[PDB]
Amino acid sequence: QCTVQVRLELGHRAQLRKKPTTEGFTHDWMVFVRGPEQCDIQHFVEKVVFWLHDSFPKPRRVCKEPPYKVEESGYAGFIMPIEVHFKNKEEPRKVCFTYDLFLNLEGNPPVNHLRCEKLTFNNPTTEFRYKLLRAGGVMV
Ligand SMILES: CC(=O)NCCCC[C@H](N)C(=O)O
Repeated sequence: QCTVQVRLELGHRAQLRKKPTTEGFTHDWMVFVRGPEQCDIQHFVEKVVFWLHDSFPKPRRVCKEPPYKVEESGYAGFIMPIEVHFKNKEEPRKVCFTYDLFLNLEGNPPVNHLRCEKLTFNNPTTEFRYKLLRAGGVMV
């Protein structure tokens, strides 16, 4: 018996483009998944999948190594499914978040937002428990 907690940070940045794109997109934005300072989530994250709006081509964006991030231009915010796939052999294999990707509108300063997620793994296998603790996971 034991439980291991690890921390994830999902976030995004958005600002007006000085010059809109050829499509006339108003904003540059960037969405990421990272660990807190001095934590290496690569130890237990196999890959992160960023499910972009259907407008963007190849909207399935995969980061298999850090940095787990996507940079694009846009005209409006949307709901971005983000899938964090674990280096786990048993369940759960992944965790899904629906990320609120919103833009700074009507001359508000740039957007720079962070969403902190705590994952609780009950009775992980030996192999996966090492990866969690190597990433800076803590037993409770
Ligand atoms: C590039 C860009 O801005 N794409 C559109 C994103 C918003 C789509 C719409 N508001 C929706 O939520 O489906």
